[PDB]
Amino acid sequence: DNRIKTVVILGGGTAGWMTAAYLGKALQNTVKIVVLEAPTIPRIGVGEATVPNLQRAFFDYLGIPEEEWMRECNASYKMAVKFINWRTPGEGSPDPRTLDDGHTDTFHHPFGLLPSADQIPLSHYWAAKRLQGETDENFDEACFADTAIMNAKKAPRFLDMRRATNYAWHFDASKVAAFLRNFAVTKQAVEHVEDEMTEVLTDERGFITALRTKSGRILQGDLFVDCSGFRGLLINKAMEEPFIDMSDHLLCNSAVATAVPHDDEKNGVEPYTSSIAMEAGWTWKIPMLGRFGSGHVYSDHFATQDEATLAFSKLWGLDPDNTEFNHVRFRVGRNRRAWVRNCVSVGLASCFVEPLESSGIYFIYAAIHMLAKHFPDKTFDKVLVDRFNREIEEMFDDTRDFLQAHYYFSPRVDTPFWRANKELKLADSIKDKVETYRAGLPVNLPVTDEGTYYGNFEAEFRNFWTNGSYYCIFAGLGLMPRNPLPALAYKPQSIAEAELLFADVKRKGDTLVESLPSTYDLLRQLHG
Amino acid sequence: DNRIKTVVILGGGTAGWMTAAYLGKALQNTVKIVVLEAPTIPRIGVGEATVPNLQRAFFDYLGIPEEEWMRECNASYKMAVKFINWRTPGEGSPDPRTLDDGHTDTFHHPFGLLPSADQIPLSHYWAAKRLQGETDENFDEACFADTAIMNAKKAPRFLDMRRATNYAWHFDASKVAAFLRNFAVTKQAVEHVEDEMTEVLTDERGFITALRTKSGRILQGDLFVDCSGFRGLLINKAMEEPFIDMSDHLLCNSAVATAVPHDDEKNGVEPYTSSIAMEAGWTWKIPMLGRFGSGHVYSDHFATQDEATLAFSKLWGLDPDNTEFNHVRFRVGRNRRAWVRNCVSVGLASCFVEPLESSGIYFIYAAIHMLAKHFPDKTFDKVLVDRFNREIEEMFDDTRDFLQAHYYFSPRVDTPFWRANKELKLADSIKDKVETYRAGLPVNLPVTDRNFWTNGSYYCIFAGLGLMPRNPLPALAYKPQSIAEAELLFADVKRKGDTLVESLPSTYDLLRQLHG
Ligand SMILES: c1ccc2c3c([nH]c2c1)CNCC3
Ligand SMILES: c1ccc2c3c([nH]c2c1)CNCC3
Ligand SMILES: c1ccc2c3c([nH]c2c1)CNCC3
Ligand SMILES: c1ccc2c3c([nH]c2c1)CNCC3
Ligand code: NA
Ligand code: NA
Repeated sequence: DNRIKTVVILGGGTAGWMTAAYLGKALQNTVKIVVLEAPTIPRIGVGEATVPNLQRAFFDYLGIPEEEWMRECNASYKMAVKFINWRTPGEGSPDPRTLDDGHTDTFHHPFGLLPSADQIPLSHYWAAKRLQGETDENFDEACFADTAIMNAKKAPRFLDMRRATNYAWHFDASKVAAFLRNFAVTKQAVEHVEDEMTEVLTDERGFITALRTKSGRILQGDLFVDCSGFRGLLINKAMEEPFIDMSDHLLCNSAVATAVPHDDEKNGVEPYTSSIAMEAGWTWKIPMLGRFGSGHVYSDHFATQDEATLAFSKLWGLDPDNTEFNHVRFRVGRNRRAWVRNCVSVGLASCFVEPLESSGIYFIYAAIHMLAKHFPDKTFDKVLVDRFNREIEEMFDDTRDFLQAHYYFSPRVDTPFWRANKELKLADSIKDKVETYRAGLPVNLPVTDEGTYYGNFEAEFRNFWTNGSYYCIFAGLGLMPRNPLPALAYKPQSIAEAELLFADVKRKGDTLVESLPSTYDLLRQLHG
Repeated sequence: DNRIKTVVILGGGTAGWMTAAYLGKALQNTVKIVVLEAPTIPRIGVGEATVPNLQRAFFDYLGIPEEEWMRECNASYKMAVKFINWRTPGEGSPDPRTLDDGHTDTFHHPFGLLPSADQIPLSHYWAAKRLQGETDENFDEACFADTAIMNAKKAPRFLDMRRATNYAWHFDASKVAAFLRNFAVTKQAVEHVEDEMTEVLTDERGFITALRTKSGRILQGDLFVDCSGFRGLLINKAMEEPFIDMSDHLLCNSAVATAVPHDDEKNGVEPYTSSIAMEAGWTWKIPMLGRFGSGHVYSDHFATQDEATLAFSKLWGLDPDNTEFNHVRFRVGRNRRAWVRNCVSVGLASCFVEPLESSGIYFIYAAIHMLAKHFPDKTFDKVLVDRFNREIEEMFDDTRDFLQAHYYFSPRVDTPFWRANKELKLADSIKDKVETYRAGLPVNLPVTDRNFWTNGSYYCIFAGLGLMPRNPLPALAYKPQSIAEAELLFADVKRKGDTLVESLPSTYDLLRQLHG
């Protein structure tokens, strides 16, 4: 029996306790699991956003019903990221300015998949009409019924919990961590050691054999998961694996955040995450029951912490002298290798981007999914480790490129921050995709229906940012194809068939805006 | 109005008439379509095999029901390619030799999809048992109920046409061409010009402007599709686009073929294509109603045309002096670019590999599908042309790699041909996949009920030829519940196979019903 017998996970929070719970289930009680978590001072809950596959890929795999965990972490509902003021100059404001053409400066990035007609996505029929002046509708409203639902702040489910649309989740991350920690300890025999690490003990080859705690106890193991966050106490410090800084792709490096109490009854609750453009970055807004998490992501090359905190406070009309703020400086990039020897990095210790498209928890899940799939024995076959690393680096770089596109193709040039983003070099892959897009061709066309896509892990991981997402962002920001897809000029029936699709989207949106409960009401029912 | 107005297609046969029929439909009568087809000497019908998505990708787009076209080309059913004697030395024989482990030297590459347990394909559970000495079943018999159905030569559908398994088709290519030509002419307003091309007229920019015929008629056009076959009269000759020879990946370059009458009543009809290994290549067998097509594919570096013809005759006990044979020498590879200026190559004029995995017609309809989607206007946007070319080259090279795997990993070393295959260099992408396979990892895992040769297909060939992972997927060592669930899957395959061998009609009977 040459199997891993003990897995030691350094660090708790979402990364550590998601790893523990997942491997507990994946490894079917054949492996001892230890979490070594420093006890810490509970931070204000600044809110986390997610993508639709979370319930299916993670909580369902563990057999945790959606409502059970949502009730334990003040969870609310997410149908998109909504971008505000990414095209127009000015101070940060929660309220959208107006474009030169009269439109409001908002655009949505929802989760559905576009319908097609004659094997051509709805996006392309919309672009032909917009380019030809046959419509004044925005891409998001024309192509996703969810746009209308969001505009009216209606829920993604009916009150009897019948599904109306695709959605994901907002939640308090520390509450989810605490919930998973309770799950793993009581239901899965995880040992929790509440202590600090003082030593990393290694054999002649540099493989970790044990961790010493501050109390003297030695925790032996065969596989070590670094969930220590940005410090990367195992992968970067002990194992000396270099972190590739990628601030030459994404400039932001700091965040100031808080939770803001919120009059839900008065204002309603938005079923979406908002990315509010600022002078030196952007501010998230993540509605939960009674409060929203908010954080201003910024480059400290272009704004001082005091500057950013003042602008962030002004956004919400906060007293900066009488408000509880969390400040963080982040590294942007990834390790040269995510897994070295018998040390697997997961979460912040592995890689990070600003949460502009809710990447964080997905990255954690994808890594632990891939770890379970590439799980070694004590011979640590190099190919298993290499293939895992390959998946992590491709996953990360692809999302990195995608986020850069948000900044590079913003028309804003009103502050040195927004100007500086256009001095950065675009990755080859996004240059290629823009070329494809500008000729009227689809980018990363979906090959699966929506059920398969969000229901099969590999279907989404292998096609993560689809054609619809590129259209949401490019068109949202005002970047259009140079011309329509030339094939459309030869296909009058197909154009006619797309008109019916456009009309189906209108009818569904109108019906659901009329019949759906408010997000607020669905939340009140759910959380008692 | 900068639209293409006229499309001229050089060449008929399957490539030309599939192109014409497809664009007829895709372009919705907004474009004139002309086919310039040399009248030719009807060759003996040596048979073509296909892959399952022919009906969905091609005939369904045209709205032609499967039975309508099958009846018009003597079509039969294909559930796999069955490889015979690819592991054992000797002269060519239709009968399988015997392996060291007692199994017959046959293995199947069927179209079904493997079930999974705990997100791990059945293949990996099978491999774990075989590596640990817990089973002596072959991969195909353990993992595909279709293997049992094929062994009993049963049909993939019942007599009331309920589907039982995935399948594809065998047919007479000239009959399919003739059927599509009639379709395209009568139903899609395609003009058929029966004449020989004498000149290809080009402007100052190197764009084709017209073809002159031997009768004097000038055929003007805006976009030209080269379906002229291996000669590539437009893409290679007129446009001067270089052909990339890839005989340094696949050694075979010639074929001798015929049709063989067949006693269906006595023998039944096999619902599969057979690849019968020979000393200097291999021989296809493509059963149809009343005859099977057969052709010996060979490298002429290692056997003369006369050598191959004798060995091919010997396989089936033919009189080589009194049998009508067709002889073809092929180019293996692809053009440097499939589409140059206003000339799009489709079919043999674009690219070719030996029909070891029935690639031929797939290459045609994928190209025309891609042409319709990248269809240009008269400005011929460079990006449209480049993106089309990228798809053809990836499609071709990927299938090329897959075919090389069949030869590189044969254990045969009994003739200079089989020895020579191990001197060739493996492409980077196929080396990578072998590395992945050998660690027990899946290759190109299917995400569905882009990814053309999936994990199941790699196992069919690797395991079929005797190449196993170094060890089981290590994760399985931690998953006793998952192994127990896979056992139920294995039992489902036995129970399904047994039930269907008992309830299905023979292929022969289903064919009689269909063609009567
Ligand atoms: C907003 C935030 C994340 C996503 C993802 C999709 N749409 C989004 C919208 C589609 N699949 C990948 C993840
Ligand atoms: C900056 C630094 C860290 C973070 C984290 C989030 N946003 C950040 C911004 C949300 N997920 C948890 C961690
Ligand atoms: C700024 C950016 C991210 C964070 C996180 C906390 N505070 C922050 C401040 C605490 N919860 C987890 C993440
Ligand atoms: C070898 C060379 C050419 C061919 C063709 C088929 N098989 C071949 C084998 C099928 N019909 C069209 C052409
Ligand atoms: Na630049
Ligand atoms: Na000329």
